[PDB]
Amino acid sequence: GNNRALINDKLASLQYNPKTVMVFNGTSISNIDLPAEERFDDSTYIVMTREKCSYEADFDIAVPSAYEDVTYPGALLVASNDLLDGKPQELAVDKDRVNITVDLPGATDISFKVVPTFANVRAGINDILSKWFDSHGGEWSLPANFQYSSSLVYDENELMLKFGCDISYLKQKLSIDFSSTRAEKKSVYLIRFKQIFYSVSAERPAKPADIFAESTTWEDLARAGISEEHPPLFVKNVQYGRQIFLKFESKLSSTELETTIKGTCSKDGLKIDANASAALKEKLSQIDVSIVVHGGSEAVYNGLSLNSMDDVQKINRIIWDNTLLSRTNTAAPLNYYTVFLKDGVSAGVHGTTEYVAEKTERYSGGEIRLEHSGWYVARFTVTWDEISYENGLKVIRHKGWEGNGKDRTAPFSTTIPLRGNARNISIKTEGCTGLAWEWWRTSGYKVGRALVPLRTVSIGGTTLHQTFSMTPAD
Amino acid sequence: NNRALINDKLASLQYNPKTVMVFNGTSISNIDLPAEERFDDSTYIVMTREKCSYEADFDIAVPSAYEDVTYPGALLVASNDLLDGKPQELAVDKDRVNITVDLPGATDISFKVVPTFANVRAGINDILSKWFDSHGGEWSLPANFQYSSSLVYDENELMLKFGCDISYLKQKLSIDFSSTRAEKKSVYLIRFKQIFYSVSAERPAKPADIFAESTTWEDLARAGISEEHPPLFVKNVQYGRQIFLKFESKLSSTELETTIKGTCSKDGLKIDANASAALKEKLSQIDVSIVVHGGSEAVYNGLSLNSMDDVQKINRIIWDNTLLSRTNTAAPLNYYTVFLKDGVSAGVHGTTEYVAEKTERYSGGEIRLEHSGWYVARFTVTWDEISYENGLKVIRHKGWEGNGKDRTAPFSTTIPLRGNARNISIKTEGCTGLAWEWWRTSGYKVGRALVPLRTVSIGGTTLHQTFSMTPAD
Repeated sequence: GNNRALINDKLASLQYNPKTVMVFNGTSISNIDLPAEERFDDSTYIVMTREKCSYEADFDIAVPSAYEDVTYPGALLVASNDLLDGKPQELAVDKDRVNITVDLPGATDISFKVVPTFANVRAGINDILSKWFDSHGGEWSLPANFQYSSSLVYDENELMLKFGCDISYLKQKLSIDFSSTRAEKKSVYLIRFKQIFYSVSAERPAKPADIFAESTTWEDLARAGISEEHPPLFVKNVQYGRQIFLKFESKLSSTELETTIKGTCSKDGLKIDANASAALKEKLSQIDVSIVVHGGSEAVYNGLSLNSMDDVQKINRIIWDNTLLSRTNTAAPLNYYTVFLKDGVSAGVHGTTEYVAEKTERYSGGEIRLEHSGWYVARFTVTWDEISYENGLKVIRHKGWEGNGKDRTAPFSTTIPLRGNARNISIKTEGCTGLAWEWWRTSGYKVGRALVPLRTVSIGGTTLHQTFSMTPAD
Repeated sequence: NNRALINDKLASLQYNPKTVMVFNGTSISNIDLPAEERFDDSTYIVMTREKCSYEADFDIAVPSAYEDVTYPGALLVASNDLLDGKPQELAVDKDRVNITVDLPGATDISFKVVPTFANVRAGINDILSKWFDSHGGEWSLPANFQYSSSLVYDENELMLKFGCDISYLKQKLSIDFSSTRAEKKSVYLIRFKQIFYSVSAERPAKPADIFAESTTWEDLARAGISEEHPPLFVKNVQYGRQIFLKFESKLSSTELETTIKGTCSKDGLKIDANASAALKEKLSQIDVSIVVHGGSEAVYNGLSLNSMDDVQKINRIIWDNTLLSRTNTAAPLNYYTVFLKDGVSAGVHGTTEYVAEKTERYSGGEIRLEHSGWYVARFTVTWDEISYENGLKVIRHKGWEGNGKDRTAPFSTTIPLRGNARNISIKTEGCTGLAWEWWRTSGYKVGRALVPLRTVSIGGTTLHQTFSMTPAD
């Protein structure tokens, strides 16, 4: 009982700041040279603007695939930045008994006391699990009820921070490599469906040293890594369940990828249907789908397409599968929560990471049709502004139709084609009355109109009754 | 004999036409301009700045006080100072030119006299009293009408969009943009212009014909003539009336433009008597100045837009004297020049840089949660909160304090959010009492906008959970 009393004193005297001992490290971008850029796709004008952003959120710690046997409820760890990177460092010493509590929904919480070891905690969990589904028939079922998350992802750090997942696992299965992806002109959108089936918690002993066997000494802890820079931690809680990831990769722009997916996919699945779209499909055809399913079932799929109605229904089925939880069909560990052993303060961290958001806007070209059928001489004036980005400067050039002011007779009809960089259209029509005190009469003067696909201005009538109609009548 | 020699001096007087007069635009430094934010009260305001430039043809206005030297058939020394409203008179003695008055509907009636401010003015008005006498009409329609409007950043943007005389407007409207920008005021300008008639002059083929036989080449070098400063001929002058309306405000550029564009048109100002209280308080922050340049001049300061009598007064100023009459003198507006030697246009293209200021306003809002059903529910509300700090758009994920907590009916509460909240998601769950399916999701809405009021109502029973959201979407 003398060794524990030394561990308590050395623990209580171990001075460290809970907030700064582990720290998320995100991407930094350090450069303001993000000028707008432009191009044309025939009459279509495509402007791409870039903005530096950072995303801030509580960092959820995934249970790594390769360290499940070290992150079980009641495990001990040495705090280390390498825990945030998916490599938690076991604190391997002998321990005394701890209360482990399984929280299953609709059931009263059953607990059991054992020395926290992977084999002991696992057996205890699987026993309580046996009694629960050995009491719902053989072993039974849980319908899909998912938390939903979606986002474009710039790099591995935005991914980890928004989705709280094990990058290492997801890199294996979904084949995520952002150097290859940006080297091509590809963007990535990611959806996650997440369902927690049950949780398992562990109570930290009032006096912390009580977690150790009586034989363990302070000197064993220091040899394993413990110190003020690496205080000990206690796995307070692990969640178990099922997780589905959908990765959408495209050469389309970020903005067009996000818009296409946001309109065809949601928390309800994929509602993509036939007879109300046609260029949507040539977009969709450019989107490669990958899927990984983890917990319950285990599956990965690659090479699916959203044109096919039967790929869409295969996806929705994967998503809305009921899971038959049993001894032969387990749940996967998803996230775990650590507390500092010294006092029981959380070791959850905040994370920040910077990224470059790219916004693409497409502005379609258009036409102005002028038609004169009136019994008089008429002139048309058409002007507009043309937008250009030349280095980091929005250049605005006033322009004019070559025919402005010229006299026009009898049946006259022309089309003025405009590209998507034209704004601020002004149109004026005048008809010569033939009478000296009112020689030119203005039948229409529309300024500041927008470029629409087809604008038609018709004048007709006679010298003293001049008609004007514009379509659309903006 | 001086004609032989003056004519050959303009042999190949070395100058490029396009280079001898060049528009001097504003240039902006390329120091970074970061987004700026502030809050009024729960309303969130983001201000962004973009460096721009505007290019167009530069219409040269007739400067007040240089009308004596920019009449048709007058002679000028070329020079960057002309673009700035100080054209340099070339005062030598001149022969006779054919000057042609162009009245709308009239035959082009010409006369040949010695180019002089007094000569052409008398010659034009003599032609005017003749066209008026041969008409029972007191009034005729102008040859042309033009309506323009824009925000203005500095004097150069103003000169280029409007082809105005900067100096006349600076004095009459007391414009100064270094003071205006300091006080955080924005400026919207509108112009109405009527050209009643033009008055052109034909340039003789043998250019020297324009000088009396007594003037020599040395009388001209003494007037300032060079290769750097070739001679100009005022070929055509437009006469009429012009009015400027200057709208000045502590409102933002975006909001000033949007308010004026919606209450002004080529027909004048329209304010609906049934105006929203929001719209009326913005109009109450707009001060209106007016400069009228015609046969009569006038300047108005401190007009307002807050009553229909204020709007009437302004529309009456705009449309007063917009028809040519015997009693309603036209005034010179714009003038066009050729190089005396060969006759090509001395007209220049212009470019100027400015900083455009785009302001967006994001009102606050509430989410009301209501629970009426016969079961235990929990709500989950999250959003992102936007900030601009340094040059960084910062997005902080936030959650309602009450998330995940069991709620028993009746429950009601309100979550207030300010306008930097975006991307709202709301999840409502109900406990069925069945171990199979303990928790059932009854509504899950993500990526929603912050509206002034979003109501989420849940009711029903454990196995029939009802859900309504208003606005649905």
